[PDB]
Amino acid sequence: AIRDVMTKFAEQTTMHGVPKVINAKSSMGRLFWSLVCLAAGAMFCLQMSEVLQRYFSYPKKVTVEVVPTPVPFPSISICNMRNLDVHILNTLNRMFIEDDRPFSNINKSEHEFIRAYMKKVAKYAPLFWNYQDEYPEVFQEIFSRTTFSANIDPEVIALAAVQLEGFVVNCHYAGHRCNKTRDFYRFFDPYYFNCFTYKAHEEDNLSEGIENGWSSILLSGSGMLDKNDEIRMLPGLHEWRSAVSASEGVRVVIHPPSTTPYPFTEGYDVPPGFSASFGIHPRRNIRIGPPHGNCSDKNPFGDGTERYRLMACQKMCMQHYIVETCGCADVGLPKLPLQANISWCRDDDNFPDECMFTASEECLQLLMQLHNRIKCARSIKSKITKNTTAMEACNCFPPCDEVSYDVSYSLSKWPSAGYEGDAAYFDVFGIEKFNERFNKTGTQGKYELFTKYFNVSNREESMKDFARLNVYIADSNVVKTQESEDYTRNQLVSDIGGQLGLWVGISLITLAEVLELIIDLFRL
Amino acid sequence: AIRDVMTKFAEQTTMHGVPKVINAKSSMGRLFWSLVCLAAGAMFCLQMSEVLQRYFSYPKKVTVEVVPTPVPFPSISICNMRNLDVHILNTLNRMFIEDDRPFSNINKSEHEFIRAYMKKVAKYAPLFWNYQDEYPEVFQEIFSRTTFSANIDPEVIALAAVQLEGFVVNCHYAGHRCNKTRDFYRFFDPYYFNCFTYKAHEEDNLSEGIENGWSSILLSGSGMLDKNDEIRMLPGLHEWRSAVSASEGVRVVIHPPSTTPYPFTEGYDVPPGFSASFGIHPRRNIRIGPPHGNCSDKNPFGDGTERYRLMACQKMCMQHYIVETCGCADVGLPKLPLQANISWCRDDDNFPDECMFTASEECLQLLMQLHNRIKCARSIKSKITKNTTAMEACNCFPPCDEVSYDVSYSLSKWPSAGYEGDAAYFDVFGIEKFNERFNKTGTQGKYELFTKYFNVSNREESMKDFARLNVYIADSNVVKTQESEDYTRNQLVSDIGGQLGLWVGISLITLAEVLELIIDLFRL
Amino acid sequence: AIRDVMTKFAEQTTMHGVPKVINAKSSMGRLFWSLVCLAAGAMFCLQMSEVLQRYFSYPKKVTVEVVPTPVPFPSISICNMRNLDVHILNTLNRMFIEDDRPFSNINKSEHEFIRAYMKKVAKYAPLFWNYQDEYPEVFQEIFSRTTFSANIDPEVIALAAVQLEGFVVNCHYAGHRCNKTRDFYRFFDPYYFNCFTYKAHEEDNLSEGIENGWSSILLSGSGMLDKNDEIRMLPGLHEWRSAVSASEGVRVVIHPPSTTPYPFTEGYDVPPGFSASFGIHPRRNIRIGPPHGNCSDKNPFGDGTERYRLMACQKMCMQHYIVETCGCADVGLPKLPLQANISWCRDDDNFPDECMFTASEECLQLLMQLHNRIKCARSIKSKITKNTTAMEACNCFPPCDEVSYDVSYSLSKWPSAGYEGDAAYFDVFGIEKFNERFNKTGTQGKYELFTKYFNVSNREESMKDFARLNVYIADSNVVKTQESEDYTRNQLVSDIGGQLGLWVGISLITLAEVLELIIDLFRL
Ligand SMILES: *[C@@H]1O[C@H](CO)[C@@H](O[C@@H]2O[C@H](CO)[C@@H](O)[C@H](O)[C@H]2NC(C)=O)[C@H](O)[C@H]1NC(C)=O
Ligand SMILES: *[C@@H]1O[C@H](CO)[C@@H](O[C@@H]2O[C@H](CO)[C@@H](O)[C@H](O)[C@H]2NC(C)=O)[C@H](O)[C@H]1NC(C)=O
Ligand SMILES: *[C@@H]1O[C@H](CO)[C@@H](O[C@@H]2O[C@H](CO)[C@@H](O)[C@H](O)[C@H]2NC(C)=O)[C@H](O)[C@H]1NC(C)=O
Ligand SMILES: *[C@@H]1O[C@H](CO)[C@@H](O[C@@H]2O[C@H](CO)[C@@H](O)[C@H](O)[C@H]2NC(C)=O)[C@H](O)[C@H]1NC(C)=O
Ligand SMILES: *[C@@H]1O[C@H](CO)[C@@H](O[C@@H]2O[C@H](CO)[C@@H](O)[C@H](O)[C@H]2NC(C)=O)[C@H](O)[C@H]1NC(C)=O
Ligand SMILES: *[C@@H]1O[C@H](CO)[C@@H](O[C@@H]2O[C@H](CO)[C@@H](O)[C@H](O)[C@H]2NC(C)=O)[C@H](O)[C@H]1NC(C)=O
Ligand SMILES: *[C@@H]1O[C@H](CO)[C@@H](O)[C@H](O)[C@H]1NC(C)=O
Ligand SMILES: *[C@@H]1O[C@H](CO)[C@@H](O)[C@H](O)[C@H]1NC(C)=O
Ligand SMILES: *[C@@H]1O[C@H](CO)[C@@H](O)[C@H](O)[C@H]1NC(C)=O
Ligand SMILES: *[C@@H]1O[C@H](CO)[C@@H](O)[C@H](O)[C@H]1NC(C)=O
Ligand SMILES: *[C@@H]1O[C@H](CO)[C@@H](O)[C@H](O)[C@H]1NC(C)=O
Ligand SMILES: *[C@@H]1O[C@H](CO)[C@@H](O)[C@H](O)[C@H]1NC(C)=O
Ligand SMILES: *[C@@H]1O[C@H](CO)[C@@H](O)[C@H](O)[C@H]1NC(C)=O
Ligand SMILES: *[C@@H]1O[C@H](CO)[C@@H](O)[C@H](O)[C@H]1NC(C)=O
Ligand SMILES: *[C@@H]1O[C@H](CO)[C@@H](O)[C@H](O)[C@H]1NC(C)=O
Repeated sequence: AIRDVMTKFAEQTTMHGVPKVINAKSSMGRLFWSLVCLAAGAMFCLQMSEVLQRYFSYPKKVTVEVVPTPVPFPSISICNMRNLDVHILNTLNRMFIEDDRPFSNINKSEHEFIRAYMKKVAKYAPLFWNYQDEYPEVFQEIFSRTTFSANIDPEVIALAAVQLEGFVVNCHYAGHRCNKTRDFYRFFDPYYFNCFTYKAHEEDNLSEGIENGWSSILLSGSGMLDKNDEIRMLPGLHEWRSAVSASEGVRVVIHPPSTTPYPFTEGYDVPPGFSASFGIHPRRNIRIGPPHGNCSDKNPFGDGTERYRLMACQKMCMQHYIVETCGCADVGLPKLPLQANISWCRDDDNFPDECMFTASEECLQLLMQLHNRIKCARSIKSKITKNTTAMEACNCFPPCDEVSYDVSYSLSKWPSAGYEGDAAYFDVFGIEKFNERFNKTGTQGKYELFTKYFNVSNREESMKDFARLNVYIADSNVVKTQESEDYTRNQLVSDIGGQLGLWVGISLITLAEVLELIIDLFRL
Repeated sequence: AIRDVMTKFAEQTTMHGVPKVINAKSSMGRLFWSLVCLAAGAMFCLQMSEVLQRYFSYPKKVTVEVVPTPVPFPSISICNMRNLDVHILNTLNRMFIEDDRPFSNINKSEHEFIRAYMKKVAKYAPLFWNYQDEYPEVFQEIFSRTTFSANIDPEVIALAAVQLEGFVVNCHYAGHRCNKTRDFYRFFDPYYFNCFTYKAHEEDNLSEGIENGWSSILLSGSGMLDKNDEIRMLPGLHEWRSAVSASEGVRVVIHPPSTTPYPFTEGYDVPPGFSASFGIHPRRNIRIGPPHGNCSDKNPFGDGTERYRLMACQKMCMQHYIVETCGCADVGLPKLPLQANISWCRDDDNFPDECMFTASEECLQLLMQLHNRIKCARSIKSKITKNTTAMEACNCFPPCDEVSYDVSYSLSKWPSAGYEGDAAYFDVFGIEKFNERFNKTGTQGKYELFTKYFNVSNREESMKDFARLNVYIADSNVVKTQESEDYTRNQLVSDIGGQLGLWVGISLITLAEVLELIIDLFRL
Repeated sequence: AIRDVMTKFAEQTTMHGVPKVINAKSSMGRLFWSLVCLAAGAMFCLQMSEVLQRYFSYPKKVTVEVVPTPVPFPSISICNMRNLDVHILNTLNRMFIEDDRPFSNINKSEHEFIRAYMKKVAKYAPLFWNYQDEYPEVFQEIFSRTTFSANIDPEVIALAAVQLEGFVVNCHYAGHRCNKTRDFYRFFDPYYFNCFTYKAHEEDNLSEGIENGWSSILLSGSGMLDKNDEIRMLPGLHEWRSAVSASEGVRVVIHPPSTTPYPFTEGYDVPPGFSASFGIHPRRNIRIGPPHGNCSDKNPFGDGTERYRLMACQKMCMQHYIVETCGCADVGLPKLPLQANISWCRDDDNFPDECMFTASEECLQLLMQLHNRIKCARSIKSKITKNTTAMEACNCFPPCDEVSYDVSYSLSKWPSAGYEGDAAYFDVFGIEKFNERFNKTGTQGKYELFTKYFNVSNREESMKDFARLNVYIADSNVVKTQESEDYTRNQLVSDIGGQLGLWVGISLITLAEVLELIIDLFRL
C-alpha cells in the first residue's frame, strides 16, 4: 500500500513540492520537479550553514553614547619622588661626610632606619671593595633601593620615609577641608617607600569645575637638602641605573576609589613649583559573558576586598609564575593574598654579620645565590611575557563593569612672581602654619631647617619646592561603551524562518505532515 | 450550516493547520493536530513578545569611522591669570604701602576702578576690624574677587583689567597676520576679568601643520610687578582661599567657533616662558531623536545666537534653579538671556556709605543678609546636583550634531639661552615694537616700566614673562561617531514575516481567508 | 483552452491568492480578492524598495573592544630644536662678531658647511642691502632656514648638524643597552636638519612598566652657547618669522616602527631640564574594502618600502600637484620616490657668483623668479586644500590595518636639587664619560667647551641643558576598532524570504508553478 499512502499524503499534505514529484505529469515532469526540489534543498543547506556559522561565532554589538549616569569621584594616589625624609637624608649625608667607613657608623645614630641601613652597608661593603671588578653585575643589583626595601622592616622604613604631615600642606575637596586622618591611606611602594591614597568619603552625582574638585598643596622639592662641593653617594639609596633615578616632583595616579595604584605603570608626573590641572573625563565600559566574550567580576588571585582591574590580575599571575618556579616573590610585583609568608627574591636570607670583618668566599657565595635568584625572577618575567599560553592559563579577563578616567594634563607655575604669589606663602605659613607642625619633641631638627629655609626674604626661591594639584571633573556626563550580543537566538529563529519560507517552503505545522507520514509508513 | 461552511472553508482555505483539525482522521488525530496547532501558536506568541520588546526598546546603532569631511577651525579663548593691569596693581601696592587706611585713599587716584575699589574696601573694613573673630565666615566671602566683580560696574573693570594691546604681542593665523581688531572678541569673567576670544574669519577645509595653524605671543608674567620686603595683600583681589589663587600663566580654552567658553570647567594652563603646542584632533558626533535617544538642536534657556552645548544648558538650568529659590543669580554661572535684570547674589544691595565711619549693627545685618544669600545659592547648587529629577526637568540633552576637539598638550621653553633666543626679543621689541604701543597720553606709566624692565642687558631673565601658543590641526581627517536606529520598522516587519512563516504558517493573503470565513458566518 | 489551463492551474497550484481570483464566488468576490492581491503586491514592492535601498547603501558595523593581541613597540624619532652643532654656531657667531662683511669670510673657516653658508650669504647680501625696502617680501623668503637647506648639499649639512654621539648621551630599552649604531637611523628634515629615529630590534608581546620601556638622556640645551652683549643674527639660520623659531628642547614623534615621521604635523615637545614620561596606550583599526568603505594597503605614490599611512599619501598628493603645476618640488613635503631628480622650488638655480660684487638687475630678476616659484607653490598648496576634487583624485584612503598610539604626557625636572641629583652627573660624566667622546682630532673644540661648561662646581646650573625621555607601554591590552559589513547577502536573502512569506505568500518552489504555467500557455 506504499503507492496508496504516498498518493493520499500528496493529495492531503501542504508540502509545496512533493505533490508535483508524486503526481507527476510525465517522466520529464518528474525529473524536472525532482531537480527543482534538489536545488531548493541545496541552496537551503548552503545558506543555513552560513547562518549557523554566523550564530555560533557569537558576535558582539558595541554601542558608544553619552549618558548622565554618574560615576564615583576618582581616588588620587600621590608618591613623592624623594623617598626619604629630609632630616634622615641630611643626617646620612653628614655621617658619610664625617667618616666614609660604614662600620664606624653602626650605632652613631638614634634612628632605627639609619642603624639598619648602616648595618646592611657595612655587611655588603667589604665584598664590594674586594670583588667589584670581578663581579660588577652582582653588586649592581645588591646596592639597589628595591633590595634595601626588601631587607629592612617596612614598619622601620615607614617612620623614616616621607610622612603625611610633612607632605600634604593643605587639602580641599569641594568647599570643605579634607579630613586628613580619615581620607588618606598610607601604602608601601618598593621604590617610593611611603605613598598616600586619597579616598573621598561617600552612588552620588558628579560636580563639575575646578573649585568643586580636589585641590592640594604638596612639598616635593629638594632645595632644602645640603649642597655638597663634591659628588658623594648613599649606597643603594641613590640608584643612577634606574629609569626614574634623580627625578624631582610628585607621581600622581588617578584610579577608581577602591583599587591598588601602580605608579610605575600608570600615573602622571608633576614638577615642583607648578600647578597641575587634571581635567577628568569619566568613562564606563560594560562587558558580557563567556559565550560572546571574556570578562570577570573578581580577581582570581585576589581576596575579594578590592575593585577588580585587569592589570592587578596580570601582575599577580606574573607573581604566581615567579613564585612557582624560582621559589620566591619579586618585590616589583604585588604579594599574593592567598600565598602569604613568602620571602622576597632580593632577601639576603639572614646574611651573617661576620661578613663585616672578612670578605670570605662564603659571603660571596651567599651574594651569588642572591644574584642567581634575581636572575631567575627576571628570566621568568621575560619568558612568561612571550609565553602567551601562560597568560591565558591565568584566566585574566577585563572587568565586566569598569570605570576609567581620561586626564587632561596641564601645568602653570603656582607661586606668581611679585606680590601676586604672596597668597601661597600666607596660606602655607600664616594660616596653615606649616612650620609649627614640626615643633615637636622628635622633629626639632626638621623644624629648624624649615624655619631657616622658608624665611620671608627668600620667599621667591624657597617656595619653588612646593607644588599644587587640582583634580576636577571636566565633563559630568559619562561616555558609556556597552557590549551586547549582536545575534540572539530570536534573530536566529527569524532568519531560519525566512530561509525556510523562501527556499524549501515548509513550516512546522507542515513538518508534522511528514511525521504522520512516517507513522503511517510504520503502521502500514 | 455551521458544519457545511467549516468543511467548505477547510477544503478551500490555504491555512496549513485548520484542515487537519476539521477533517480529522479520528479522535486521537483531532487531539494531536489540536495540540500541534496550540504549540505552534504558543511558541509564535512567545517569540513575538520578545521581538516586540526588542523593537519598542528602540535600540541604537553607533558607527565610528574616519572621514575627510572638514570641521571649522576651533575658536581659542585666552585668559590671563593676572586679572588686573600691571600699572593698576603697582599703584594699589604703592598706595597701601604709603597709607594702610582705606578711608584716606578714596580720592587719591585718577583711575575710576581704584576709587571704586577703595570705596568698597573702606565700606567693608570697619566691620572687618570689629567682627572678624565673631563671624570669620561672613568676611571670608565678602572679601573675595567674585564679590568685588559683582559690586563694580563691568565697564569700569574693563578699562583697568588686562587690555588686548598689552596682552597679545603678536598673532599669526596661517601665513597672514591676524586682524587683531576683527578676530578678537572681549568677554567678561568674574575671576579672570577681561578675557579674549579668537574667531577665525570664514564650510572650509582644514589644513595640517604648525605653520598653518594659529601662533601667538602673549605677555603673562608677573616679574614686572614690584617686590615687597614684607607680605602685604590687596583685600578681595588676592584670594588665598581659591583653588586657582596665585597661579601665573595663561588659561587657554579650545572650543567651537560660536560657543561660550568656560575656563573654570574646561581649558588648559600654559606657564610663562614656555611654548605650548596644542595638537588638535577634531571629532564629530551625530545623534538622533526622542524615540531612540535624547538630543536637542537649541538651548532651551538660550536666545538662539550661539552654537548649542550641553554644558551651557546645564549651567543655565542651575542658574534657573538658583534664581527661582534664592531670588538672585549666582555670579559663577551665566546670566539667563530670557530673564535679564536680575541682581547677583553677592551684590551688597546699595550698602550705605555711612558704614565707613561706624561699625553699627545695621551694617552687620546687611552683611549678614548678603552671607545668607550666598549660602542659599551654595545650598541650592549642592541640592540640585543630587536632585536628579531637577536635572531631568530642565530637558538638557547633548547636541544632535556636535563638533569636539582633542588636544595634544606639550611644552618647551620659548626663549632659548644665548643668541638662539635673540629672535624672540627682536620680533617683540624690534619689529612689533611692543614698548611703543604704550607711548600714549594715558599709558605713560606702563611705557616707562616696560622700557626699564625689558632692556637689552636683562634679555635672558626679562623675556621669561612672555609665552607662545601654537594651536594647529594635527589630523585633518575627522573621527565621526554617528548614532542610528538599530531596529527599523522594515526589519521588524521582516522578522514578523519570518516568524509567521516558521511557526504558524499563515500569511496576509491567508488572513483574508478567515475574514471571508467570518463574513460567511455572519451571513449564514 | 485558456479557461481550462487557468482552471487546472488554479486547482493544482500552491499560489495562495490566484485560486480565489480565478475560482471567484461572484463579481464582488473577484473584485475583492483582486484588490487584496493588489494591496499585498503593492506593500510587498514598497517594503522591498526600502530593503534594497538599505542593502545597496552597504552599511558598516563597527565594534570596539579590548584584546590581548600585541602590537610592535612604537618607533621613536627625536629632533633637537637646535639644528646645528654647538661648535659651528659658536664659530659663526665669532666670525660675525669679528667682521660683519660676509665676503671677507668665504675662506676663513676649515668647515665646508661654514664656507658654503658664507658663500650663499655673500651672494644674497648685496641685493638685500640695496633692495630691502623696495621688495621686503622677496628677501623674507630667501633668508630662510628651509631655503638654505635646499641650496646646500645634505651630505655637507649632515656633518655640521647635530651628531648622534653628541645628542644621545645614554639609551636603554628594557634592561639592556641600546645598540646605538644598529637601532638609530639618521634622516634629514628641512628645518631640524639632522634627526634620528629609534627602531627596536625584532610579532612579539608588549611589556608594561617604565623600567621595561625606552629610557634615554639627551643634550638639548643652549646654555653652552656664547652670550652676546648685543643682538646679532645669523642670516637665514635664525628665523624670527617661523612658528617654532627660538624654541629650546626636543621634538619627539611616536609612530609605528616602519613609518616616516612628520615632526611639524605630529609629535610632542620636551623642554630641557625635565624628565618626560610618554605613557603609550596602543590602538589598532581594521577597515574593509571598496563596496562598504575606503581603505588601501599601500601608498599609491610610494615605492612599497614603508608601512602605509594616510598622512604620507596626502602629503605626496600635495607634492604631486605642486610638481605638476609649478614644475618644482616643495621642500616642506616629501620627495616623490617615482619622480626623482626634481629640483626644489627654493633652489636658486645656479645663482651666479658675480652677484657678490654688483647688485645688478639680472641678479634681482633671478631672485624674483625664485620668489615667484615659492608663491606658485604656496598658492597651489592653498588651492588644492579647498579643491576637494583633487584630494579625491589622488585616491588616498586610510590603511586597512592601522596601528596607532595614544600618549599620556607628563613632566618632572630630572636633575634633583642637592645630592639627590648627583646620580645624573655621575651617570653622564663618570660612567658614560660624555666628555671623553669628543676627545678626538676633529672635535677638540667641542671637548674643551664641554669640559669647561660641565665642571663639578657648576653642576646645578649646567645639568639643566640635558633632558630625559621615558617611553613606556602603560596598557599592554590593545583597544581594537574593527569595521565589518552590517548587512550581508545572507541577511538580505533572509529579509526577502520573510517579506515574501508575509505579504505575497509565494516561495521559489511556487515561482516554478508560474514557470510551468507560462510553458503551458506557450505550448497551448
Ligand atoms: C575626621 O573623621 C574622624 C573619623 O570619623 C572623626 O573622628 C571621629 O568623630 C566622631 C564624632 O564626629 C567621634 O564619635 C569618633 O570617636 C571620632 N573618632 C573616630 C575614630 O571615629 C574626626 O572628627 C573627623 N575630623 C573632622 C575635622 O571632621
Ligand atoms: C576567551 O578567552 C579564551 C582563553 O582560553 C579564548 O580561547 C582561546 O582562543 C585562542 C585564540 O584567540 C586560542 O589560541 C586558544 O587555544 C583558546 N583557548 C583554549 C583553552 O583553547 C576565547 O577565544 C576567548 N573568547 C572570546 C569570545 O574571545
Ligand atoms: C580688519 O578688518 C576690518 C573690518 O573688516 C577692516 O576695516 C574695514 O576695512 C574696509 C576695507 O577693507 C572698510 O571699508 C571698512 O570701513 C573698515 N572698517 C570696518 C569697521 O569694516 C580692516 O581694514 C582690517 N585690517 C586689516 C589689517 O586688514
Ligand atoms: C530621554 O530622557 C528622558 C528624561 O525624562 C528619559 O526618561 C527618564 O528615564 C529615567 C530612567 O533612565 C526615568 O527614571 C525617568 O522617570 C524618565 N523620565 C520621565 C519623565 O518619566 C528617557 O529614558 C531618555 N531616553 C532615552 C532613549 O534614553
Ligand atoms: C650592534 O649590532 C651590530 C650589527 O649587528 C653588531 O656588529 C656586528 O656583530 C656581529 C657579531 O655579533 C659581527 O659578525 C658583525 O660583523 C658586526 N657588524 C655588522 C655590521 O653586523 C654589534 O656587535 C652590536 N653591538 C653590540 C654592543 O652588541
Ligand atoms: C570612497 O571614496 C570615493 C571617492 O571617489 C567616494 O565617492 C565619492 O563620494 C562623494 C560623496 O561623499 C562624491 O561627491 C564623489 O563624486 C564620489 N566620487 C566619484 C568619483 O563619484 C565613495 O563614496 C567612498 N565610499 C564610501 C563607502 O564612503
Ligand atoms: C609556554 O607555555 C606552555 C604552557 O604554559 C608551556 O607548556 C611551555 O613550555 C611554554 N614554553 C616556553 C618556551 O616557556
Ligand atoms: C615651639 O615650642 C616651644 C615649646 O613648646 C615654644 O616655646 C615655642 O614658642 C614654639 N615655637 C613656635 C614657632 O610655635
Ligand atoms: C633668609 O635666609 C637666607 C638664606 O640664605 C639668608 O641669606 C637671609 O639673610 C635670611 N633673611 C632673614 C631676614 O633672616
Ligand atoms: C528632588 O526634585 C523633585 C522635583 O524637582 C522635588 O519635588 C523634590 O522635592 C526634590 N528633592 C529634594 C530633596 O530636594
Ligand atoms: C614717545 O612719544 C613722544 C611724543 O610723541 C616722542 O617724543 C618719543 O620719541 C616717543 N618714544 C618712542 C620710543 O617712540
Ligand atoms: C637693564 O636693567 C637692569 C635692571 O636691574 C639694570 O641693572 C641694567 O643696568 C640695565 N641695563 C642697561 C644697559 O641700562
Ligand atoms: C577643482 O578640482 C577639479 C578637478 O581636480 C578641477 O577641474 C577644478 O578646476 C578645480 N577648481 C579650482 C577652483 O581649482
Ligand atoms: C684626550 O686625549 C689625549 C691624547 O690622546 C690624552 O693625552 C688625554 O689624556 C685625553 N683626555 C681625556 C680626558 O681622556
Ligand atoms: C666651573 O666653571 C665656572 C664657570 O663660570 C667657574 O666659575 C668655576 O670656577 C669652575 N669651577 C672649577 C672648580 O673650575
